Amino acid sequence: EEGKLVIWINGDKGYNGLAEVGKKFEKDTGIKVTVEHPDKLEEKFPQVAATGDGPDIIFWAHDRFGGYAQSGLLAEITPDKAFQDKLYPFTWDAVRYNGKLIAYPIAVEALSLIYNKDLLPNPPKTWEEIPALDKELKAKGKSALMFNLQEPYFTWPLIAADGGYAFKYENGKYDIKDVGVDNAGAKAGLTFLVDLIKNKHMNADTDYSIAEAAFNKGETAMTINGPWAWSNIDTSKVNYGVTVLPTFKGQPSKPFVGVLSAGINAASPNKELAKEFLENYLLTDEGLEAVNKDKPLGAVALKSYEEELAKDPRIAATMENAQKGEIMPNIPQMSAFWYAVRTAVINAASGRQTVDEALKDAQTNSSSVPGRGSIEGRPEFAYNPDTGEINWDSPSLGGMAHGPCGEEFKSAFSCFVYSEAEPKGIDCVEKFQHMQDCFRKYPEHYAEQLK
Ligand SMILES: OC[C@H]1O[C@H](O[C@H]2[C@H](O)[C@@H](O)[C@@H](O)O[C@@H]2CO)[C@H](O)[C@@H](O)[C@@H]1O
Repeated sequence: EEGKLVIWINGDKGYNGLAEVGKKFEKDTGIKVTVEHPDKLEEKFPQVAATGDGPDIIFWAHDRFGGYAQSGLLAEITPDKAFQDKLYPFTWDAVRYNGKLIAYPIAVEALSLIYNKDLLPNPPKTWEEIPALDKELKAKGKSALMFNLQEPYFTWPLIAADGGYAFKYENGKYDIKDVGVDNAGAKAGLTFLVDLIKNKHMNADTDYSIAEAAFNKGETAMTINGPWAWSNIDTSKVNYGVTVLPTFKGQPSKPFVGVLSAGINAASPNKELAKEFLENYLLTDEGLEAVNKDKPLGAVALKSYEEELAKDPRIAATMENAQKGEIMPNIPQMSAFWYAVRTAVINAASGRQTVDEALKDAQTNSSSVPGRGSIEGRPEFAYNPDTGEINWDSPSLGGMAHGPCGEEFKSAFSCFVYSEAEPKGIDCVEKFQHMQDCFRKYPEHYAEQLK
C-alpha cells in the first residue's frame, strides 16, 4: 500500500519490460513501481483484495473484469475524452461493464497456428488433415503439434468451430440463459481433440511448457500459442511462422479473443498515481514498446503504435484469427464457463468421461443455477469459518434447514460454505438443483420460487 505503486501481471507476459517503464515513472515522480507475477493471479486477486491486500492495479484479459467489478473490487477509470480517442473503440467496449469503463485496454490477444517453416513449407490448411500429416511426420520421430491441453483457452478454438459457443449474444447483451457448450458443434470438436489423443497423436497431459519446449526444440512442426510466446521461439530460434488456424469440419477455427487490460484496485491508496502511470507512461509508443520488446503484446489498443505495426506478418495473422473468432464476454459468468470447459476437457480427454457425459455437465456447470438466494449471502452467517461448524438453528437460515427439504438445503448449503472451487460453489450445482427440485414438491411451503 502506502503512497507508492505495486502491480500484478501474468507470468507469461513481459513484466520485466513493465518494471522497466516503472523505473522511468519512479525516476520522474519518486514513486517506486513494483511489478509482481503471482500464480492463479486471476483467482488470487478477488481473494486478496477483500482482505486488505491486493495490488494497486492488476493486469489480465478483460473477460475476467466483469466479475471483479460486480464484487466492487475495481475503481471506475476516468480517462480524458481525448485519451479515449487514442485507443480503438472496440477495445474500450470490451472493458466497459454496466456503462462504467473499469479498466484500460492494452492489447488484443488471439491464438494463432504456429508452424515450423523448416519442417512444414505449407501449413495444414485443415484440422482433420493433421492425422494424415502427423502420419508421414511420425515417420521421423516428430508429432504434428503440441499445445497446452490443461487450459480450455487453447482447446476452445476447435470446440467452437462447428457451432460451439459460450454465451449467445441475445438482444443487446450476453444471455446467460443461452449456453452452447453441449450442442452438436461443441461435441464435433471435443470428439476430434480426444480423437487425436487416442490415436496417440498427442498425450493428454501436455502443458504450456511441455508444449513450448516441444516447439522451441524443433520437436514438433506445430503448436498453438499467442504473441507472448513468440519471444522464446526467437531466442532459441526455430525459424517459425505464424499463420491462420486450421479449419475444422469446414468453417474456421475461432479463438476467444482477449484484451489484456489494467485494472485499478478499489482499495488502492494510489488511485491517481495509477492513472498517471497507465495513462501517461504505459499507454504510449515508448511504454508499450518496453513491454513488447520483452514479451510481444501483439496488436495493441493504441492507434498510433498499432497502425504502423500491422505491418508485421505475425501480427496480421493474429488479427486474421481474431476475426475468425469472437471477442470474449466480460460478464461475471465467464469464471464459471471456464470452470465447466476446463473440467469437461480434462475428463472427456483423459477417458474419465465421454464427450457426451463431459459436455452435458459443462452445460449444467455453465448455466445459471437456482437456490443462490436461500444459501449465498445472509444465510452464511450460520457458518463459523474458525471452527468450520454450522448452526442449523441460526435465524439467518430462515429455518430453511428444518422442513420438507431441510436435508436437501443442508446438503447444498454446507457444500457451498465448505467450497474452495473457482468460483466458490461451482462444484455444488447439482446439489443446488437437487434442493430446487425439492422446493417444487412443497410449493405452498416455499416462496424461494417467487421468480
Ligand atoms: O492460460 C494462459 C492464458 O490465460 C488467459 O486466458 C484465461 C482467461 O483470461 C481466464 O479468464 C480464463 O478464461 O482462463 C483462460 C485460460 O483458460 C490469458 O488471457 C491468456 O493470454 C493466457 O495465455
